[PDB]
Amino acid sequence: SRQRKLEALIRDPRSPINVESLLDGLNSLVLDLDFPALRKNKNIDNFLNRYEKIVKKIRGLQMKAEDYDVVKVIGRGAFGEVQLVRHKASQKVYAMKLLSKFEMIKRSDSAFFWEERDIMAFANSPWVVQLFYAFQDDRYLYMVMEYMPGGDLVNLMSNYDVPEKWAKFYTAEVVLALDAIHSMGLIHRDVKPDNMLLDKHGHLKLADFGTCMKMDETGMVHTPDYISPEVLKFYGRECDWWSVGVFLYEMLVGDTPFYADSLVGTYSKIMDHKNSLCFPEDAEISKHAKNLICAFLTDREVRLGRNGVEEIRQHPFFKNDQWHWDNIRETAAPVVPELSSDIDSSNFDDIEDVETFPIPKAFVGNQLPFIGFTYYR
Amino acid sequence: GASRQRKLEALIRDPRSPINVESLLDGLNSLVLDLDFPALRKNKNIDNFLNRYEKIVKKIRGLQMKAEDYDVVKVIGRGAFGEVQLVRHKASQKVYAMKLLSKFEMIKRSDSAFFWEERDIMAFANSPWVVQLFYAFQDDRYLYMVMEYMPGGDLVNLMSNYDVPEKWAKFYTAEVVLALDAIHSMGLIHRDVKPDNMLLDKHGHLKLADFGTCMKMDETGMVPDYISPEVLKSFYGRECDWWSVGVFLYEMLVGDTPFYADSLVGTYSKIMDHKNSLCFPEDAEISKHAKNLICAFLTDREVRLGRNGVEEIRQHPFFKNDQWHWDNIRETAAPVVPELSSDIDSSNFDDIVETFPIPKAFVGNQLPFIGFTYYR
Ligand SMILES: COc1cccc(CNC(=O)c2ccc3c(c2)OCc2cnccc2-3)c1
Ligand SMILES: COc1cccc(CNC(=O)c2ccc3c(c2)OCc2cnccc2-3)c1
Ligand SMILES: [Cl-]
Repeated sequence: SRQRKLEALIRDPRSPINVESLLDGLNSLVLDLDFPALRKNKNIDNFLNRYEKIVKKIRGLQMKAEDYDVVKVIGRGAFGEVQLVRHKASQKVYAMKLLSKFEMIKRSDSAFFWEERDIMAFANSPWVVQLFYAFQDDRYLYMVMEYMPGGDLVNLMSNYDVPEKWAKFYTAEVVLALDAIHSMGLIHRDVKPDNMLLDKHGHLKLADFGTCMKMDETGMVHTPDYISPEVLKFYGRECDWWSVGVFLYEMLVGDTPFYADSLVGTYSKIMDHKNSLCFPEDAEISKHAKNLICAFLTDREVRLGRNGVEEIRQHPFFKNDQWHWDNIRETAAPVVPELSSDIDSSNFDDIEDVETFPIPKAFVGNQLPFIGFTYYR
Repeated sequence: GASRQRKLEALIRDPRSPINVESLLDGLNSLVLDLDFPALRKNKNIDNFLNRYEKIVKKIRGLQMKAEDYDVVKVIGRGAFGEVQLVRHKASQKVYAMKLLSKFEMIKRSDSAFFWEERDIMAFANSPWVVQLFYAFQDDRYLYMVMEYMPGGDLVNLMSNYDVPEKWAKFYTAEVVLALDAIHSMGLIHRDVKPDNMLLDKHGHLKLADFGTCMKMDETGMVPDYISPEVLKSFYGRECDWWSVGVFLYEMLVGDTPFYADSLVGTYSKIMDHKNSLCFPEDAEISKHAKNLICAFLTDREVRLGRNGVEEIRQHPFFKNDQWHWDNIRETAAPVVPELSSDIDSSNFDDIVETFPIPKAFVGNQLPFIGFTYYR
């Protein structure tokens, strides 16, 4: 039936015409028309009068920023911040990412959040931070995610001298996490320890999917210290595997392989990786660890990971007496976080602390790029 | 928390709700229609939104009810903003009457709100006295209302083919009285009761149609040939519909309207002067009870029959008969039962476009029609 086919489209949570997206369309239409200049048009003024009471009722019922208490700012980004929040009714703690609609439109970057929201909402993977809710108001997009109290791998590296047994565990967990992202047809493009978070048990999850891109049928897609040579000079999955080599080097050596005083010096060192990569003589690194770093830090054509993840899995570096690839996330992590409460943000450094869209004379549609963002798990 | 999500889901499930799924799909369709113009697509916000919703909106347009699902058999009615066609649904092969309303003419002639009560009365009355609406759909040019076809025609047609005896006039007046009481009970005043809007079903029984003038009454009960004097001298009560019933009973029995004149102004002058202009011709075959009932309706609003409710009308001596009771009249044999040769026989009906300009900026011509779609 045509009515059955149409009702199936609205029930689908991945559908652009689900009830949440249809409510976004109505909310956005009201937001973009409720201006004194536009209200001079009888069509616009009468429509706003008809939908005024129901839209105000809907606004009070739907999820909003006022349903959460902001505890602390635990992160900052180009377009907003990440807050540690507590839901006022349920008393449950989450991490909430905010994205400024004004900054996203002004800096012509207003489409990256679709894949970010979808990866977190629909991955169903223990390696990806879960999104519970996605909602919005006139100024921001909000993403309510699981809070990772263990902090990131930048914080871990600065508080510990990482032994090779630990480095082996974290690299293996990054490998499985990137294999999960790659299996969903995506390339991360920003693999760095700042985006590798640890949960309450010390296990890894990836976060910040703002650079993720869906790869085409060929498996292709059209940060200075972690950027690969091919992006500096049309990239595939092995672009993410470069960053894993840089990460394993930073963990074992204590410094980045292509560190330099200037940004141009660092770029020059990455282009010259065939001669600029060298392990310090004091370095306490095994032959297998140097071999694995070197297999990742090569030109894209011969790089480890180009032919999937099976070649990475069988590398001799990963041989150990604690875990297997099928059970690594259910074994004891090297560092188990010592938390004093559900809002303990001691594994996060303190963050140091406004503009709106101009009132329009004619219809501009600033809310239109955000229709369909709302999602409730 | 979950109470908020329950309250919100109840609002969308409600078929009377302005935010039901049909209304939410109208909002998306209208937004796409009002933005898909080359001039507006210069704006990146508009162009990118239309690119995102292009495939899904085309899919929705093919699945949703459209004029192409019906075969037009004949035009059986005409009106200010459109026409009523006798149509056949292509898939089910079922016959309906479909009223069309031009969005362009309704906007141009600043009359774009009357259809809300009309659609609601027909969709939700659940009364044998009101024409039933099955579907309400719309495209870029028209609003459509798919209703049950009344093959018996209207009472204008009945009056021109028959010399109506008083026993028949009693039956049709009693059915109009019950039909009006049903509308009054729903909190509405018709304001245009006339035999053109009184239709007969396949069995010869009455149903009212054309609810374009209906208005919801306040807590106080307040809001040419058939209009009351108080309506002409312009707040109206339900007794302005009872005036129309007196005019109808007079036309049925006498053969002419009580305030007929060659011109519209002549008719208006006669209605204002009803105290002296109303007179029964000496050759009119009418009883004393029939004249008394017509006179009780054709008075000033203050003393008019039906002002204090329908009970006073029901107990009038004119309605005394040995054929029906008020509780069963619609289940007794009608005076004239239609003889139809097929499901598209329209023998009881006499035989019977400017578009919006392409805009340079957002005008929102589809906005007044959001929420019209309804599927029974
Ligand atoms: C482009 O505009 C922005 C705006 C705001 C932040 C970012 C980058 N930062 C992030 O995206 C980010 C950072 C930390 C977390 C996170 C995401 O989600 C999971 C999570 C759980 N527990 C603790 C922390 C996190 C980018
Ligand atoms: C103000 O713009 C318009 C536009 C079009 C028509 C009218 C007046 N006409 C009507 O509203 C109307 C309503 C229902 C029926 C009808 C006419 O005649 C035939 C018929 C047969 N079977 C069932 C129902 C009907 C007014
Ligand atoms: Cl009786």
